Amino acid sequence: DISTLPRVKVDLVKPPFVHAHDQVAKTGPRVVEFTMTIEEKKLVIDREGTEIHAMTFNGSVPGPLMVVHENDYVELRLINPDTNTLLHNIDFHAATGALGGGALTQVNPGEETTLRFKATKPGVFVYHCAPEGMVPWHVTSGMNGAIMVLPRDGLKDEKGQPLTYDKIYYVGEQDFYVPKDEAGNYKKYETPGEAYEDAVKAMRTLTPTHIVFNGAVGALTGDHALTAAVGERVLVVHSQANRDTRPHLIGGHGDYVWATGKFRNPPDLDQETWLIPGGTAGAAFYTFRQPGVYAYVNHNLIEAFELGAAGHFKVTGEWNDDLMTSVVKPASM
Amino acid sequence: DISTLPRVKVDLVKPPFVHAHDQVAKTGPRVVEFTMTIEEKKLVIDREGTEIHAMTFNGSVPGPLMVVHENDYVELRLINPDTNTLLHNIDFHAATGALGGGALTQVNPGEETTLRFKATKPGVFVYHCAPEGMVPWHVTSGMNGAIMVLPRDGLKDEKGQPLTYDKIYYVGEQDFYVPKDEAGNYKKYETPGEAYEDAVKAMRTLTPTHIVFNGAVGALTGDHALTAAVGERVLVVHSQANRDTRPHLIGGHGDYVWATGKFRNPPDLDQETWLIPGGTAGAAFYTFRQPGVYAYVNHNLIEAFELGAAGHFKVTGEWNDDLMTSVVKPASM
Amino acid sequence: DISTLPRVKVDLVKPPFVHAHDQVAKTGPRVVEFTMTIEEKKLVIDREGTEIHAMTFNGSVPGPLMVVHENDYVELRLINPDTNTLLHNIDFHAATGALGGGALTQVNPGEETTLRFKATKPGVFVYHCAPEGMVPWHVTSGMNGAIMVLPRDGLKDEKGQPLTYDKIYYVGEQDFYVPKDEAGNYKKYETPGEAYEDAVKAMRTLTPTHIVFNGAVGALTGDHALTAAVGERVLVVHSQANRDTRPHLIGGHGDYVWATGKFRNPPDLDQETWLIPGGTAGAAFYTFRQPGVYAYVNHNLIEAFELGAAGHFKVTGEWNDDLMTSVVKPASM
Ligand SMILES: O=N[O-]
Ligand SMILES: O=N[O-]
Ligand SMILES: O=N[O-]
Ligand SMILES: [Cu+2]
Ligand SMILES: [Cu+2]
Ligand SMILES: [Cu+2]
Ligand SMILES: [Cu+2]
Ligand SMILES: [Cu+2]
Ligand SMILES: [Cu+2]
Repeated sequence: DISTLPRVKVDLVKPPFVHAHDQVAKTGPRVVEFTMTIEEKKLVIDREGTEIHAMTFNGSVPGPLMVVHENDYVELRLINPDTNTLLHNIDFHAATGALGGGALTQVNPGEETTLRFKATKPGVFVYHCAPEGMVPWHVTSGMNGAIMVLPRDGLKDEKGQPLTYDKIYYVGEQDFYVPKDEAGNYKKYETPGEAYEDAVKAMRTLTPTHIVFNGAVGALTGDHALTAAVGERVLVVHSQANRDTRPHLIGGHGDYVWATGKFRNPPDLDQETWLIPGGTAGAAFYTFRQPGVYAYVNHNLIEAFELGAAGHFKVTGEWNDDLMTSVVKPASM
Repeated sequence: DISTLPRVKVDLVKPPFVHAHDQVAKTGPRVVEFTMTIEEKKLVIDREGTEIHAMTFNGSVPGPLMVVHENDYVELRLINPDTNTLLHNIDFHAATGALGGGALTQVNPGEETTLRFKATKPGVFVYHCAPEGMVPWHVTSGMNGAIMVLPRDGLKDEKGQPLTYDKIYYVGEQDFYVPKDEAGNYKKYETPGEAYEDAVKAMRTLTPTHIVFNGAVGALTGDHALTAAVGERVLVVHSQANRDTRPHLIGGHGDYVWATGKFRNPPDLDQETWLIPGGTAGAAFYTFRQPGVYAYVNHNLIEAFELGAAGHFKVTGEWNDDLMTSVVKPASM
Repeated sequence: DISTLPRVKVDLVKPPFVHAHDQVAKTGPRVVEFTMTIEEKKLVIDREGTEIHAMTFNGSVPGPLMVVHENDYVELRLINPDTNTLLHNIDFHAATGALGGGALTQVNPGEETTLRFKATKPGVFVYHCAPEGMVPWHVTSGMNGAIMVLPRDGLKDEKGQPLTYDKIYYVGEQDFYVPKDEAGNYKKYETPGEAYEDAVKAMRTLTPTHIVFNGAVGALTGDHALTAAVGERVLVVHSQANRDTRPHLIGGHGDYVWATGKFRNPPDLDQETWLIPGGTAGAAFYTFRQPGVYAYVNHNLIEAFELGAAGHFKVTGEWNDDLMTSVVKPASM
């Protein structure tokens, strides 16, 4: 009887950051309440000034990471303000029934709805907008995120022993298909409806123009680099709603990886690179052992370094010469 | 001594349906006999009327699913009637030797052959035509299917306990490369030989024009939707002979998934989406818990909803509000 | 104290062959010393005479396979002779820190460096050149290879029992993006710098022009076919530094496969085809049971048979009619 369970209201945070939560559940099952507001907005995605009409959950690409525990109830209030122009909804891959919620959450501008579902399966899952006849257009305009359903006793390794992360980050990888003129320049539009017909043609090539983390080329670099220290245990959650990716931490590894993201499965160990299929979220656990700059990339290196799928970690601490050292520095023969 | 084993003649059925068989073997090893007739035919693949010269096993794309048990002998009679125009053969990925049978099964129009092989490995496997110098052309004209080799004691879960399906369906996913004129319209040809030179150029782009289940856009929709009831255990076998796919059941999950399709391996649990590599068959097991319409898709959503890789399940039974419910229906703020 | 460990100098061999080594370690941890010389050179990659400016470790594409044991130290001397024109470095996916070594190994023409790192994780790993701002260009010009870190007690199966190979081969799969004129002919250049600007445009299409094993179309065919005998246990190591592949042995299987190549994980059994993600090395173990010619392919069959990703095995021994036999040879109906 859902009437009698405890409730908790959670306020979401902007990716790559994740809202506060407990790894090991301290309470019994709860109704966890979230609110998202849909926001259509112009977004600049590269250094040359390319602009698109992004379609967002809560103003970000990706939308925010939600965190609950197995057998919690997720109650989402979804608001589509009358400043928007399109119909939207939400499909949770974590949910059972009604196209993941999409059939029950159709809201025109000016409408809201509240959905509840039971988180019966632990893992990281994609959520995304999926309106009938316009699914890939909404998804590839940035209208996707992820939800994590932790086991009630937290993460465990391949031998059933506890794994505990010190930091968690969320990297949402987005494939964009920006329309082009005859010469190859990107087009601009005053409204999303205006872009629709060209967008469909651009999607059919199956060749993205940009592939980005956190909504833009270089978004997770410079001062927006991810941070950690030597000895810290980091969980990196990574989603791709539409297209396969192959993450890789340059200078590191995935010590424990759930590539398809479902925690009842034992993790893969010692991965250099792993495949996250389009429509899936994965998680990798790593303990940093060396300081410095790491790159975190889709290891199609054209996708990484030419089209934008590359971020950084800045890691502090002491260098360990036993793991690696320069015996003879670059010099003349 | 093969002379002394029992024999059984099996008559194949049209996909997505599967011929009758036992899950748990009731007899010892047998010689299981199948006959396939090759058929080159015009096929209409989309709603706009696009036409190709399909190359088929038994008149369908995909060719039919064969079902045997580990350590059975498969004896296939393969007939290439003189109404066809090309040389064909068959390569079973389930078989050991002679390029999977391809080197022993070359039949010109007007010829037949009979191959026997031992099913030494349990799993779902691709079979396809593979004539020397023309392999991708035959495969991508629809000349592929699958065979399932069940363990003698049936399917089992990750803990070694029996899994029993109530219904089984076969979804053969096909990538097509239809040649185009300068403006982008699809070309028509009077014969397959006539299409050959353009077909090779269209294949080299690596960009399909259509990706379909069961041979056509919308083939598994409307009245040809797959059916089940709440509480039924369904096995979905899925093959792709040429190209990676990532199936996903919208509103559901793969409770137990053998993504690369080999049953000596434990299944992956609770998958939202899984990768079936090109040249592979996979199987997913799901117990339906909610009624309604489900979509079954390749979760590259451009491939699904723009190029044709999308089917439906119509599921009957009672809605369960504990799993999902609309708390506040879409309405004005 | 590294001062006190034994050292051994290893001389590398040309792929697909692998330098001599022990499977089960006979000594304790050692410092294993390797030398590679960088070599920029013209390479002919197809039968039509297409030419590129390859960038190589030790004169081959791929660069040679290095073999060590878990907790050995790898000491690489890397030489960039003044006959070369570009800056190069090396990133080992096996290594921890400093972008896999890349930040410590930058050598201009005329320079050398020596790096040491500890092989803390068993598996097959990619290594590749990765100079800042030019990473995909170097990688897709052929500047990648692999290293194998064997467990100290060798390979084991899914039940922890020893697996021992009789032969090992290394297949390095390379995606090339050769620039084209308006009509589709491949361009030639006098120097690598000269090709740079066109190369970047050709890479951005994400569509390779050639995909090859061992540096050329048909390189592992004819007299350069891989060899084995019925009853021999073969380990095939396969790397792709940039792009997903799906190997398959036509007429065989992967009896034990580490698709993502990390040996602390149990292998997958009985694979027909398996996915090696771009940026990864994998290994497959197979015991040959039938003689004859086998093809070893990327099972995107367009990539295999049109773009070049296809090699052969020539296997000697006696045919086994129990596994496969032609009951009725192709003949007239
Ligand atoms: O080793 N990273 O490309
Ligand atoms: O959740 N299906 O796209
Ligand atoms: O069965 N090989 O394509
Ligand atoms: Cu939307
Ligand atoms: Cu989805
Ligand atoms: Cu054929
Ligand atoms: Cu095949
Ligand atoms: Cu280089
Ligand atoms: Cu790398």
